[PDB]
Amino acid sequence: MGLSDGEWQLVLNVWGKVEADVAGHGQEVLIRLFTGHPETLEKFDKFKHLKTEDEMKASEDLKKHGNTVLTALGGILKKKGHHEAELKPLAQSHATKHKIPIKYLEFISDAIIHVLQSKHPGDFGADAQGAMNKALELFRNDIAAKYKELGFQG
Ligand code: HEM
Repeated sequence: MGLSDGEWQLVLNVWGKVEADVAGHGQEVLIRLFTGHPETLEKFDKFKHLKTEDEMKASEDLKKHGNTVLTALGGILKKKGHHEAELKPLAQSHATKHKIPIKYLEFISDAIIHVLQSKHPGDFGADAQGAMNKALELFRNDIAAKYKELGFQG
């Protein structure tokens, strides 16, 4: 499940593109998640009512939350397989009040690979897509281990 140094280099390289506009990337990721998987939308009190891509873009809160999501994920990814320190608070909040199924983690991960493909193809070739998919599977897997401790499944 671990990533090779090469795979980590592929991940960090593309994250460099996200670094320039974390909020804007986060916005596009959530929009991709919400449009492809509308049931995910139901887990956000604030966004449950945004029916359209224009409405989602018009939401300042959605963009700000997008920033929040990718800022955290950025933290995890730059730690490269020594990341459980930032995972605990993430697992804790996605498995208690919220209750976010692992499969929704998969979906946002797909949304992430999709946005990076579209926006940064020259920095996201096959191996890099492979490596990011791995980094993100590792992340879900680790969170899912913490979900059990937190007593979450359903
Ligand atoms: C890479 C995946 C994700 C990351 C890094 C992430 C990160 C975060 C962070 C940092 C917060 C705010 C503080 C906290 O609660 O820990 C948060 C809150 C939240 N997360 Fe996530 N999240 C991810 C995936 C998801 C998904 C897929 C969903 C639901 C479909 C979700 C649902 C929520 C909700 C509903 C909140 C509170 C929203 C609010 O009050 O605005 N998260 N998440």
